[PDB]
Amino acid sequence: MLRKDIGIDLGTANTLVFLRGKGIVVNEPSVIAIDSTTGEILKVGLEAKNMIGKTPATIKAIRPMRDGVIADYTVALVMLRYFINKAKGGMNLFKPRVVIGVPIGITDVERRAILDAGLEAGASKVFLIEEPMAAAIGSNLNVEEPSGNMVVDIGGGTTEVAVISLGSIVTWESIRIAGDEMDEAIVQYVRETYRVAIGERTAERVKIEIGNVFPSKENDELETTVSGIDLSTGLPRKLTLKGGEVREALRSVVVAIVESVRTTLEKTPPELVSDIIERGIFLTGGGSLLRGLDTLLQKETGISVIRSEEPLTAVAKGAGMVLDKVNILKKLQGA
Ligand SMILES: Nc1ncnc2c1ncn2[C@@H]1O[C@H](COP(=O)(O)OP(=O)(O)NP(=O)(O)O)[C@@H](O)[C@H]1O
Ligand SMILES: [Mg+2]
Repeated sequence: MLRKDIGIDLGTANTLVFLRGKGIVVNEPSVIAIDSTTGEILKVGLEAKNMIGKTPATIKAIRPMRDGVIADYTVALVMLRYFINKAKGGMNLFKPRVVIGVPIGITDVERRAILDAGLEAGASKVFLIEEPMAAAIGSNLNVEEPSGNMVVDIGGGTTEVAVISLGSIVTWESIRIAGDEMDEAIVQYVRETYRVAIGERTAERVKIEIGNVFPSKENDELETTVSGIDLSTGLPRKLTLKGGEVREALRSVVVAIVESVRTTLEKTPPELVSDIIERGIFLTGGGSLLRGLDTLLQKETGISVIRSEEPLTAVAKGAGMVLDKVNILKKLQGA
């Protein structure tokens, strides 16, 4: 169409862009690298992420999104626009309709922020959409139906657990503890235990290469190495971390995630629980990819837990699909 329909997943880690009629057309890190002095945009997306932690003092790589919402406005807006444009296929004649996914536990203020940043980013109409709602839609689960559907979305910034029914959220919990809060634990684990400082990115790699949360032979045998600075000798050092240590280091966070899942269920009308029980808890979100998280989750709850088919792209998909799911689009907040 002359007016492209965009579903935007503006996350703190990755920003996915869905385009009605063609699938996923933008899929890159929510990072912006500028010139620390002039204020010029150098690169955005993957090229800017690779910059993080390896930049001079004359460059500032910024993660404008923090904890699901806009941490640095004008920066977020500038990023939101690039990604939107890169998607639009190039300046169209008519401003697109945008559905940007947001976390459930967002204040009225953090809300208008994204609504205003969606308009300044060049959009005709902007709707907001709870992330786990889109996540569910973006997986073809019938959210319009009157039957419980529990979703556990663990992104880079926030962990949202939602119980969905009749096109809307019945109960939920949203902690600001997820993917990024995990990297740090790992980073701080190496610092505090091996007295060696590593980078936010080597940690992410560790989180991704051997991140697990359930004790098993396969897992315990896992190993990768980290190269940083030995804070005891100020000498570049390279040490080896085993899966058992990472699991243990991610514990504190893994527990918060689990606690909020428990809490949520505890306050869900029994009729839904009866459903969720036979149906299963849905696990999605980049940060939910930890090894054995479903097993662990399924254990603590006692309910089958099912990993999504495509977690990284489940919100972008939904946010865009909710456009042709008009019975649900009516209940969203717009601008
Ligand atoms: N294989 C993996 N194992 C564990 N964690 C991973 C893995 N792959 C990616 N991640 C992490 O997941 C986070 C991003 O998850 P993602 O679903 O893209 O969320 P987000 O949209 O960026 N943020 P949010 O606003 O919380 O939805 C980053 O912290 C990644 O390090
Ligand atoms: Mg997500």
